[PDB]
Amino acid sequence: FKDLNLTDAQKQQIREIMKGQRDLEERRAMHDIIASDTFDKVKAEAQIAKMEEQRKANMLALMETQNKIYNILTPEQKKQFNANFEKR
Amino acid sequence: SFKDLNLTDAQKQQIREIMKGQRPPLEERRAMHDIIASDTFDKVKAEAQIAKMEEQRKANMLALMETQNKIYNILTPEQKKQFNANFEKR
Ligand SMILES: [Cl-]
Ligand SMILES: [Cl-]
Ligand SMILES: [Zn+2]
Ligand SMILES: [Zn+2]
Ligand SMILES: [Zn+2]
Ligand SMILES: [Zn+2]
Ligand SMILES: [Zn+2]
Ligand SMILES: [Zn+2]
Ligand SMILES: [Zn+2]
Ligand SMILES: [Zn+2]
Ligand SMILES: [Zn+2]
Ligand SMILES: [Zn+2]
Ligand SMILES: [Zn+2]
Repeated sequence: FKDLNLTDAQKQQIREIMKGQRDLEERRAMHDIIASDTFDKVKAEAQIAKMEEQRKANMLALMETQNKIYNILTPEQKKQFNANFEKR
Repeated sequence: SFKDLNLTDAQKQQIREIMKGQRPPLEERRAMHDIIASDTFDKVKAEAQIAKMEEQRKANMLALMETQNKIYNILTPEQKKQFNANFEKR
């Protein structure tokens, strides 16, 4: 989703980008927490803390990728990127 | 799937109860927007931003997990089996 009228050079600069940072026993542990007879808060706090590490890595990847995408855009395309960002 | 499990009247009430007993952060998004729309990627400020709502995320996730555990446990074994099998597929 990118209604920015992007140039051929741009699309392929973008592929280059979504390849460095285009580069699950988590959901198993949460499954075990939900499906247990009893709710173990301390065990759930530790799962949340471990999820924080992957969220960190994922958010850093997303944001770095998006920052590089932004900084190949024209002033006009940047304004449009920013407006689009306010709505999704 | 996920939410269509042939809940009985009683289960419908019991879920109603649970969900009162455990009930969009724009300021967070604004700060993501400042990091993305800058002429450089500032990792140290990005890490600060990401970490900022840790405690609120903890409370919300703990509430969510306790709520889901409580609803799992009012299910019959056939419904638990359905829910678990769907869970593996997500
Ligand atoms: Cl799982
Ligand atoms: Cl924003
Ligand atoms: Zn599972
Ligand atoms: Zn324990
Ligand atoms: Zn990098
Ligand atoms: Zn009825
Ligand atoms: Zn506010
Ligand atoms: Zn914004
Ligand atoms: Zn700002
Ligand atoms: Zn500068
Ligand atoms: Zn912390
Ligand atoms: Zn804490
Ligand atoms: Zn409680």
